[PDB]
Parts: sequence; structure tokens; C-alpha cells
Amino acid sequence: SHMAFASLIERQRIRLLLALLFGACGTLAFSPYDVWPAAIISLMGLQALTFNRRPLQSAAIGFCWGFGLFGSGINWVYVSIATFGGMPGPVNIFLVVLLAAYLSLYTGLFAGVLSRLWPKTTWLRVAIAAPALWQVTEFLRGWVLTGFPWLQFGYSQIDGPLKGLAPIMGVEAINFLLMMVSGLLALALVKRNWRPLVVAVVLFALPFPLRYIQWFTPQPEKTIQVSMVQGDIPQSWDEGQLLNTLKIYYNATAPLMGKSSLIIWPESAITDLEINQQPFLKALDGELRDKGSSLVTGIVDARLNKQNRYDTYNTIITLGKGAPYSYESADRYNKNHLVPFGEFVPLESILRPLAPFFDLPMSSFSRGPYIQPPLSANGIELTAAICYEIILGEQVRDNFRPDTDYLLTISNDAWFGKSIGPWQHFQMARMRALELARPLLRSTNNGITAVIGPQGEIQAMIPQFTREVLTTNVTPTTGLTPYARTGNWPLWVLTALFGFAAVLMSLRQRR
Ligand SMILES: CCCCCCCCC/C=C/CCCCCC(=O)OC[C@@H](O)CO
Ligand SMILES: CCCCCCCCC/C=C/CCCCCC(=O)OC[C@@H](O)CO
Ligand SMILES: CCCCCCCCC/C=C/CCCCCC(=O)OC[C@@H](O)CO
Ligand SMILES: CCCCCCCCC/C=C/CCCCCC(=O)OC[C@@H](O)CO
Ligand SMILES: CCCCCCCCC/C=C/CCCCCC(=O)OC[C@@H](O)CO
Ligand SMILES: CCCCCCCCC/C=C\CCCCCC(=O)OC[C@@H](O)CO
Ligand SMILES: CCCCCCCCC/C=C\CCCCCC(=O)OC[C@@H](O)CO
Ligand SMILES: CCCCCCCCC/C=C\CCCCCC(=O)OC[C@@H](O)CO
Repeated sequence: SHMAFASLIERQRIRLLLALLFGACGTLAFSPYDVWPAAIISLMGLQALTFNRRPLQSAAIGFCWGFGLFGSGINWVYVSIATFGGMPGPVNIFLVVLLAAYLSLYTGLFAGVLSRLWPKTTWLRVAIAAPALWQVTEFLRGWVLTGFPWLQFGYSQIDGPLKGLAPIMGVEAINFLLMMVSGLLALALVKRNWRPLVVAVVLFALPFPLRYIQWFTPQPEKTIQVSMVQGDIPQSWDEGQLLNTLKIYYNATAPLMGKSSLIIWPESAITDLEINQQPFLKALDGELRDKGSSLVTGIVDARLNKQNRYDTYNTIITLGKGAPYSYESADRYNKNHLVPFGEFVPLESILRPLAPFFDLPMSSFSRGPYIQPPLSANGIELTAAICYEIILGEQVRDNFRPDTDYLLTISNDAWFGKSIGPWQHFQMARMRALELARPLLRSTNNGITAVIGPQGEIQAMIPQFTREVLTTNVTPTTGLTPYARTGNWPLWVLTALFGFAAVLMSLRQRR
């Protein structure tokens, strides 16, 4: 003789469950599902479920929304933990839950702050304040503790109607517009009002023609045959296994010398120190040179520094024509942004004085500088990034030079097997080529090797989980996109105006 289904607390629990499901729906926006409308459905839920809530209730809803998104969208990290971590399966699940909860603090933060300063359900909350605040809370997610900016809905528009915005203001401009349009749709829905819907449709539609702009010019007098060797080496300290790996890569490469101007091996393809492989590298250099070809490859470089310690780098080196190999050559690239929990553990430097020496890792990776020159091979300028680094759009843009001919990324996504992880990673890699209007050569161990065209399109690809070479003709491009010239500071100016205007109005609403 009561209505327990209609209590205030129960209505809030219903919102938390829906938030969970609307968050998870957003995972469908990303590869390999590639249902870009799901990003709008997922953000509509976020914006609508937080209306007419107290701030702490809104924060809970935003946390649960994020938990659905990250819980369903980056649980592929389990595959690495469970295969290589040595830990009990329940510990592995809990670590993944912990990761998803951590990232959901930033969506709860967004929701809580939005509710406190813009409690009324209005077009200002959703179209002006929310985009600005989402930009700030997502920057923090990608910055705190080195950051993890995985699953930004703008990437889901690589093959969508908003892709033309990315070469002008970067992918974060697409995150901005999507939040704004999804908020206007949520507003139209709850107030049953057609005016915010029309506005939303116009704003969503205005960018459509930009997708037809080519900010670049092709250079066919520079077209070359490029080869990328996907060795598909399983994950491993055996010098024999090392030699079996050099055998696969060398024998796949030898018939391409004299035909492919550029040959590419993936991240850490040579699984030995550069100092222990001088005879191999200098012989290889000579074969490539005598046939007019160049080789770029990943390798681990423990380089003795002036303190007579070893900096261990995750490195790219060059050999052959136009890139004479040398241990002292500057024609190389050292990974700058290490993978959190992969190549380091955040907060480790603070805790190290107390750790027993026998428990510390044998070797830990050092960091190359934030800016490094393009690699040069066979006359070709290559702006390089290793693995996770390709998802850092501003950093890729900061290393880019107008004379860059190609973006280069080499990676090893074998850690995550047959999960959606490598596909999401591949999708973000495509956004860099669109933003900077250059082809991107992505060479991987077993995990989406491909040539991406200067508008983010897949020009060539080989299947995952195959030992095989991708060989094709590639053409470099020149020209500066607006985003390449400026970076993201124009979006920040817009964010500051939107946010200034919204905060001013919220303070006026009070007192
Ligand atoms: C029918 C209504 C009553 C049953 C449903 C109860 C209300 C909640 C349903 C939705 C749950 C929201 C998701 C919670 C997210 C966090 C989580 O579960 O644990 C993560 C943990 O690591 C946090 O520290
Ligand atoms: C080629 C041009 C492409 C760019 C189009 C991007 C559109 C988003 C940029 C900024 C838009 C300004 C904000 C307008 C929001 C106004 C608003 O929410 O009004 C709703 C209200 O009238 C409903 O009753
Ligand atoms: C207060 C609670 C503790 C601090 C806050 C939680 C922080 C997030 C917790 C994350 C735990 C581990 C996440 C999985 C890492 C997976 C991994 O190593 O991937 C990279 C690796 O495969 C690269 O070779
Ligand atoms: C550990 C100190 C206190 C807690 C802070 C840790 C959490 C903040 C830093 C972010 C962690 C993200 C964890 C997942 C990263 C692993 C991952 O992406 O694997 C590499 C993969 O992306 C390469 O394609
Ligand atoms: C962030 C919210 C949604 C997006 C709002 C912004 C919409 C921008 C629409 C497009 C504007 C075109 C910008 C001017 C580009 C022309 C220009 O710079 O010409 C010189 C060119 O060579 C630069 O590379
Ligand atoms: C008010 C209307 C009713 C609420 C529910 C409708 C909107 C949200 C849709 C519900 C759930 C989303 C499920 C899709 C995401 C799951 C998914 O693909 O996960 C894949 C991933 O786990 C693979 O590792
Ligand atoms: C890695 C450590 C994660 C700790 C997660 C604590 C939250 C547990 C979630 C349980 C129920 C849902 C309601 C949570 C509301 C508060 C919240 O999570 O975030 C609030 C946000 O303002 C944080 O800045
Ligand atoms: C596990 C993915 C479930 C897809 C269905 C979406 C609707 C349910 C709620 C959304 C996401 C899962 C939330 C719990 C956290 C996920 C987690 O720790 O998973 C670990 C496990 O999947 C690793 O294999």
C-alpha cells in the first residue's frame, strides 16, 4: 500500500542505471563498431539525466555514466593484465574496475560542477557551459598523472559528417560541437520544444561541407613504393629467439631492397640493445645502400650518458640510402610519452627511496624530448611517434614541420590480442593524418598495419595476426592545415569565451 518505485531515492537509482547504459552505448561510437550516432545518444543521456538534480546527485550520475563508458570501452586492458600480470583473475578484474572508476571521476566532476553553477534547465547550461566545462574536465583527464585521453567522441567522426572540423581546429573541436549538439537535443526532449532541436540540427549540419576541403596538395613527382613488415612475433631473453626474429625481418626485407624506397619495421622489432647489434645493423645498412633503399625500425637503445649510467630508450633508427647508419647518428627518435602502467608506473619516483632494490625493475625507460626533428630517410622527412604517442594530437602537431612528407607511427598492439583496443588505437591514429593533411605510415607487430591518406582514409591495410608485408605506392603531400598552423589555442579561446560568458551569467543569477 505504498509506491516504493516512486520514492525520491529510487528515482535517483533509476537515473544511475540509465546513466550506466547511456555511457556504455557511447562505446559503440568507436571502432570496430563505428556507429557515430551512438556518441550523440550517449551524450544526450548524460545531459538529460543530470537535469533538475542537486550537484552531488548530478556527480553520481556523471560518475555512473563514465563507468558505463570506460567500463565497456577500455576493459580490453584486461587482456594484457591477465596474460602477463601473473595475478589472480579477481585481482585483474578489480584493477580494471579501478581504472574505469578513476576515469569516471572526471565525468562526475563535469556533472557535479555543471549542476552547481547552472542548475536551471536552459540552453545556456547545455550549449554554452557544458561544452566549455567538458573541454576543461577532459583536458584534466588527459593531463593528471601523465593522463589517459582515451575515448573522446570526436574520434568517432573520422568517417562522419563533422570530420571537416578536425583539420581546422583539431579533434577537440569535434568533442566541443558534439557536446553542444547533444545538449540541445536533450533540451528539446525534456522541454518538448522544437526550437533547440532546429538549432542543434543547423549547428550539426553547418560543418558538413568542410569535409570536402583539401588543405593539401599532392606531390606525385615524389611518389615511392613503401613496404611495412608485419613480423607477427609473439610476446617474450633468448638470443636464439632474437635471431629467429632478425631472420623473419631480414628475409622479408631482402627481396624489397631496390624496389621499395622505404622499408619499415615496427616498435622494438629488433628485440636487442642497439649496442649489441652493431654488426647486424652496419651490414644491413650496406645492403640497403648498395641497392638504393632505406630502412626504419624500432629498437631498444641503452645509451651510456655522461654520468656513466644507461638511459634506456624506446627508439626508432634509420639505415641505408640517405640515412647512413651510425650509433652516433642524430637521425633517430626516442619515445617521449611513456605508456602509464606499461613503461612506467605513475608516482613511482616519489615512492622509490623506500622500495627494496631487489624488487625494482631491472631497467626502466627514459624519455626523449617533447620535440624532436623529423627522421630523414632516402630524402623523405618522417614525423615520428611510437604507439600511444599517436593519440596525443597536440604533441604530434608540435613535432610536425611544414616540410614533413609523412607521419610515421610504429607500434606493437599484440598485448591486447583480439580485443577492441587495437581498433580504437587505429582510429585515433587516422585522426592525426586528417588533422595535419599528411599520409600516415602505421607499421605494427600484428596490429593494424596500414597507410592512411591525408584525409584520414585507409589507402591500404593488411589483416591482423598475419606474418606479411604491406607494399604499396604512397604519395607525399604539402600544405598547412589551419590546425597545423595554430594548434589548439583557438579552441581554448572559444572555450574561455563560452565559459566566461556562462560563469558571468551564473554569478548574475545568484544574489
Ligand atoms: C531497480 C533500482 C535498484 C537497483 C539498481 C541500484 C542502483 C545502481 C545501478 C547502477 C549502478 C551505477 C554504476 C556504479 C559505478 C561504480 C561501481 O559500480 O563500482 C566501481 C568502484 O570501483 C567505485 O569505487
Ligand atoms: C562551416 C561552419 C561550421 C561551424 C558550426 C559549428 C556550430 C557550433 C559553434 C558555436 C555555436 C554558438 C552557440 C549557439 C547556441 C545557441 C543555443 O543554444 O540556442 C538554443 C535556443 O535558441 C533554443 O531555444
Ligand atoms: C586510490 C586508488 C588507486 C589509484 C587510482 C586508480 C588509478 C588507475 C588504476 C589502474 C590500474 C591498472 C590498469 C591497467 C594497466 C594495463 C597496462 O599495463 O597496459 C599497458 C601495457 O599493456 C603496455 O605494455
Ligand atoms: C598509479 C598512481 C596513482 C593512480 C594514477 C593512475 C591512473 C592515471 C594515469 C592513467 C592510466 C591509464 C591506464 C591505462 C593505460 C594503458 C594503455 O593504454 O595501454 C597502452 C595502450 O594504450 C597502447 O596502445
Ligand atoms: C568548436 C566548436 C565547433 C567548431 C566551430 C568553428 C567552425 C569553423 C568553420 C571553418 C572556418 C574556416 C577557418 C579559416 C581557414 C582559412 C585559412 O586559414 O586560410 C589559410 C590557410 O592556408 C590556413 O591553413
Ligand atoms: C530511456 C531508454 C532506455 C535506456 C537505454 C538506451 C540507451 C543505452 C543503450 C544501452 C546499452 C549500451 C550497450 C552497448 C555497449 C556494449 C558494448 O558493445 O561493449 C563492447 C565491449 O564490452 C567489448 O569489450
Ligand atoms: C580510483 C578510485 C575511484 C573511487 C570512486 C569513488 C566513487 C564510488 C562510486 C559509487 C557510487 C556512485 C556515486 C559517486 C559520486 C561521487 C563520485 O564518484 O565522483 C564525484 C566527483 O565530483 C569526483 O571529483
Ligand atoms: C564488460 C562490458 C559489459 C558491456 C555491457 C554494458 C552495460 C553494463 C555496464 C557497462 C560496463 C561494465 C562495468 C563494469 C566494469 C568493467 C570491468 O571491470 O570489466 C572487466 C572485464 O570485462 C575484463 O574482461
